[PDB]
Amino acid sequence: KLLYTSANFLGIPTNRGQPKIGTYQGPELIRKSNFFQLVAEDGIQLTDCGDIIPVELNEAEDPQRFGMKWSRSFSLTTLRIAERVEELMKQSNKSTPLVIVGGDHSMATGTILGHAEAKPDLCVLWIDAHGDINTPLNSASGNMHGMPLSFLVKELQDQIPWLDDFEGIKPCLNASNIAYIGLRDLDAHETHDIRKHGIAYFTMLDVDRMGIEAVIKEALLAVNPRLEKAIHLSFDIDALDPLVAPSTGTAVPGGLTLREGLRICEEVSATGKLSVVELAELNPLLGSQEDVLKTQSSAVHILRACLGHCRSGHLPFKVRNLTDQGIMSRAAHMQT
Amino acid sequence: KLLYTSANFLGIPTNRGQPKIGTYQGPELIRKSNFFQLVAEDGIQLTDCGDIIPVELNEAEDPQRFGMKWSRSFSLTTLRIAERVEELMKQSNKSTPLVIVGGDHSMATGTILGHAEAKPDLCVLWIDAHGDINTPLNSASGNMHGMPLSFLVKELQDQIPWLDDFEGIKPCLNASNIAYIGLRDLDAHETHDIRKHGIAYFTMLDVDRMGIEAVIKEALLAVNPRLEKAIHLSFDIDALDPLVAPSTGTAVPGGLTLREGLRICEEVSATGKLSVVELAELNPLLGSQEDVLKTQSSAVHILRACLGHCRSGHLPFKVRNLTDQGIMSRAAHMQT
Amino acid sequence: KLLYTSANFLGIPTNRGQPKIGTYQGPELIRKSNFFQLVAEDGIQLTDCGDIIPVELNEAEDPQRFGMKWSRSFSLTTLRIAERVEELMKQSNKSTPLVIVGGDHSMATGTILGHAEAKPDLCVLWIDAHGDINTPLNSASGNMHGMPLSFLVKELQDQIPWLDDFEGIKPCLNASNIAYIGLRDLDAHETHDIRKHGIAYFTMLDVDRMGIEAVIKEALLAVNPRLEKAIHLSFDIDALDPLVAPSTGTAVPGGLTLREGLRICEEVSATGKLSVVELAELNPLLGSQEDVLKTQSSAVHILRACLGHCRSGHLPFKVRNLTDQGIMSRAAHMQT
Ligand SMILES: NCCC[C@H](N)C(=O)O
Ligand SMILES: NCCC[C@H](N)C(=O)O
Ligand SMILES: NCCC[C@H](N)C(=O)O
Ligand SMILES: [Mn+2]
Ligand SMILES: [Mn+2]
Ligand SMILES: [Mn+2]
Ligand SMILES: [Mn+2]
Ligand SMILES: [Mn+2]
Ligand SMILES: [Mn+2]
Repeated sequence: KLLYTSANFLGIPTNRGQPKIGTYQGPELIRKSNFFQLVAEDGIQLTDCGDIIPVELNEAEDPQRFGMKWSRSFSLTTLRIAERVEELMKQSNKSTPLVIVGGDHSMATGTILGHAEAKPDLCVLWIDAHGDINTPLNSASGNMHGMPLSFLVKELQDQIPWLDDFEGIKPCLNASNIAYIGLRDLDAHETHDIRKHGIAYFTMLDVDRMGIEAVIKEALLAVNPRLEKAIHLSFDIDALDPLVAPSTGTAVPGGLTLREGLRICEEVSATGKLSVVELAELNPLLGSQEDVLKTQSSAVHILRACLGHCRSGHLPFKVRNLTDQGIMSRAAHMQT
Repeated sequence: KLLYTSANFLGIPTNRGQPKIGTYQGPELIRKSNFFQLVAEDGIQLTDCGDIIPVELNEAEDPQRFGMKWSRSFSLTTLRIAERVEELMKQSNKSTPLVIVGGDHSMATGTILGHAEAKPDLCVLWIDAHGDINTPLNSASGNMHGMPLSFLVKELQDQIPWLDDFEGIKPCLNASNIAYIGLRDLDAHETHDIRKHGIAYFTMLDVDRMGIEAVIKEALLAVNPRLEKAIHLSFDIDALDPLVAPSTGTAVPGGLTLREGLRICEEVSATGKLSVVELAELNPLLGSQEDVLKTQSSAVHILRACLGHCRSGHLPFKVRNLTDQGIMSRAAHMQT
Repeated sequence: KLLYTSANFLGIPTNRGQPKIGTYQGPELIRKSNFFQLVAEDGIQLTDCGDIIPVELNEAEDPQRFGMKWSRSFSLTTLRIAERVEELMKQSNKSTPLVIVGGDHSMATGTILGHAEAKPDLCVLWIDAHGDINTPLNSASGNMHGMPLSFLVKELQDQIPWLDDFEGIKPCLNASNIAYIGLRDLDAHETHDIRKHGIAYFTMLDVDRMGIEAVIKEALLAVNPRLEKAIHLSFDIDALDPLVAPSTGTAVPGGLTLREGLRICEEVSATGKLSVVELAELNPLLGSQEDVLKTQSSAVHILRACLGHCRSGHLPFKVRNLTDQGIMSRAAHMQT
């Protein structure tokens, strides 16, 4: 009656992937909400596996390299994340989905690396306003949260500078294993690489012309045609329109409505193949108090959908009956 | 040229159906707006029939019974409402629609009861994020605004505790006479009853997959196949997304857009069978000043649509002409 | 690779077309944004042609005439605008689109007049919540921004009072050359004239039932069947929902989403016939600081789309390569 009867929860408070302080508070924004309560009420046993501690070096230990900011903090954090995620997914080897709350999106290199160690044939559904696939020398910002996929994609490795501390970050994805939904702010070099290597992608223009139902179907067709593969769902909260998720560092107008976001998560959940979902780029230090509440609320609804919550309702585990209590009903009285 | 040339307006400031003070100010939020002016400008004669005075007992006179809060205030108020609504609909027996502004949604038991006395074969279109069909012993809150339909539905009467003061509240609806649109927060026991008794329902998931045009058509097909029946349109303002109706007590993200709400009302109005429309759960004491204005504005647009306002425009009652005023036009001058 | 490789930019700070001070700051709201930077980054050469100075007479020199407010300021401003626009379009005779930022919508009489002098067979796509086609004696407000099209439409000239200072304002449009998208607040006499003279129009009701993709196709079919005609795109920011463009003087709920607005502009741009786009009714003096930022942001996204910005990405002008820098890649290292 439930596709997933248990799940794990993990916080990853990355904040060295981008300059705005506050993504480290993402996991707590969700712990402080009613998310856990709501999940239990649907009958799912959710275990809080705690937080990963990111490695945050000082400036002297972690100077710019190839224009990257905090690259050694990134490589060390990536390996720590991957080890923990691999551990969790293998103890789990009705499957047990891992729910990850960030943290800026640079965490994805580690979560996918570790996940792929447990499930080498996985596919990735990347829900984001951005491509997050800049190679280091094409990045205008040097911000790691804009590069996480590039280190993972085999076809891109002639464009990644070699670094000794990156050796353990082994590319584990083929371009054919990734699909994007929600794109609306690609850098020119990302567009070039995505098209050159045939990465499946559905931008907001595609969502407008095709409708979200067809986009979801086509994205799943592209990377998981017969639902044979485990799914890594990487959901950047900034994929959603700023009107519903204002508290995030790189907001872009004209995004997915909450309902469109829910449909993506509902369909992914219903495949029975949801293996990891991560939710990135929440920043409770951005915007007004009401902004933060709106963002928290959207995130909670999204994560609930991923775990199988149905907007059309759920049936009670036990159906209550008046007579059992020794109470007289209207119908009964009307007989007398 | 108009489907309805006159209408009645009635306030019902119920506030004992739920804990948040302020729904009693709903009717005044609409009187203070330009609603009456706008309706007259479309050529409709709208008569303000005043307010019903709810019965509000003190705690000593109205203790909890079967976990219900303010249940005797409810039964007495229900009967007072029904008497007044029946009176209005029978003096009205181009039909004359009654527009009712609440007030929390507990008023619906009385409005439908009285309406059905005048028109026994009516159907109900219930636009709401919530089912409002909890039976008393399944209600977690004890709030009457979450139970109004259960006392009316014949099939549910073996689940309603008998109470002497409820005797005059006679179930007047079959499950086959009700259709929901907009649902997204059903309690488990509501889901059970709705499915068990075959109540037609279209949740936000249905709206997403089918589109609002198909949902409206299917809802009308389910309960009013050949437009033979009078329609009771019960519209909870919280059916609309919180972004357009923030000032309401149980807001739920991912609701109907204003345009989707307008389409429901436009199609219902155009059947020629709109007999009662009630608008529930406005609370001007919730949210910011701008929040209240947004909510007031949405409500006004909704009610105008119900009465036949057309977004594609209306023709003038008398067409003005330059010559009649003894004024020289450009065209005329250009001849000389 | 680009449909338009250069464009001109012109400010028109009209504020005598309506009573609310602040539309004169519209052009500066756009100059202060990153619009110019973003346009250059797409490879378009955009030349700032400065501002037109409106003629603003004092009350004594410009009394009401036929109920019109500031009508002589309007006629003189109209002729000044037309002269400048004609000049620009003829020096331009890959075409070079002119981008105009207002300023209240009364400027349209002049921009279209001047544009038509350069391109007599043009068509007009009018994106607006309002018809802006009231003739003077039917206008309840006397506000010129509600009348700009009436002076231009040949079929309406028997309803325009003759005024000596209006002689040079020659009607240059047939009713068959105009299509509206986005309408939701037509005055009765506008509805009469639009229907009587067969002006193509798609209201928000049409957008709801047909979808924006079909509306755009039908609007272009109506006035530019084989893409033979130059297009004058007149975009009132109030066509967009108040949730995304709050800072404007006559806001109406239930408007186009930003995405729907983008689709209109993308399709118009892609015809290769975009000759003038004007963006009207920005008022930075209305609403909160965040309101103004939202409005500025929507306007920038809209104007970028008009010039050919693609949400699905653009290719780099030069593709960067690691080796050129004498840098060692991961792929290369892995061979050694
Ligand atoms: N995660 C936001 C990424 C923004 C930009 N593409 C970058 O590379 O920084
Ligand atoms: N009207 C809101 C109802 C919320 C909940 N279903 C309840 O029974 O109270
Ligand atoms: N531009 C807003 C126009 C509003 C009204 N139709 C008028 O004629 O003033
Ligand atoms: Mn992003
Ligand atoms: Mn991202
Ligand atoms: Mn409700
Ligand atoms: Mn309700
Ligand atoms: Mn307008
Ligand atoms: Mn306008």
